[PDB]
Amino acid sequence: VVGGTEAQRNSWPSQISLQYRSGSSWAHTCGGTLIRQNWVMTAAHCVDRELTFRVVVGEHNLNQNNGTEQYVGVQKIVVHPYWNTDDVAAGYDIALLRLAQSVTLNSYVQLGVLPRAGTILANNSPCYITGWGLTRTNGQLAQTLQQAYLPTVDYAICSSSSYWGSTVKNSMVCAGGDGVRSGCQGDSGGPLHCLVNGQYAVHGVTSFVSRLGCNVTRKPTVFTRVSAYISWINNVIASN
Ligand SMILES: [Ca+2]
Repeated sequence: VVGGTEAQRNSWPSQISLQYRSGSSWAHTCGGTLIRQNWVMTAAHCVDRELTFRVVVGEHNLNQNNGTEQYVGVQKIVVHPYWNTDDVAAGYDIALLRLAQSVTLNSYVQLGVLPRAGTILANNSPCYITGWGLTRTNGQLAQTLQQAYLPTVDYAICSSSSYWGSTVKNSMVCAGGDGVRSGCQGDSGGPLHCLVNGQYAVHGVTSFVSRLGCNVTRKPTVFTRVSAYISWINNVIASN
């Protein structure tokens, strides 16, 4: 997250860290959202490599023991059947992960609230992006969970010429674009939390930023629109 601030330890309890095994060690690659005690929603492109992955819930500082984390392996990865690696601009950047074990819910580990199917937010709705991704374009990962206020840019404006044009589809949400705050590499897969009727719901799975950089004026961070996938999510979780 570029332009962010450190989140309080108990603010975003559905945020997870998706990590891969690197020799004898583990490294953070993406965020994700806990949606059942044994299912995590993340971006399909995060699990494109054939790596060994684990999920860390209750995580705050990637590099020190917080005393609140649970570490669990990944037993099954289900990516959307329509996901194309060579076209993130085509959409369907979403994947479900069932965990080898159910995690324990407490005030650092909670389920994310998903929107009702089809819900679209008003232009410039209040949302926060969270993650451990790069704190600058071509920078390095944050050690502590960051957050940043990222208001939505609706489909008509975000698919206009001056913003992303044709690169964005209506199965996506745009948020940000002020040139200061944004998602960045390592944030992919994580939540866009938006306040709707006094409740925060996870409306976006972070998908991509501009090839020019993370925080680029009029290139908002693009997210998979979770409310376009509610039937797919429920159908996967009911069958697996
Ligand atoms: Ca830690």
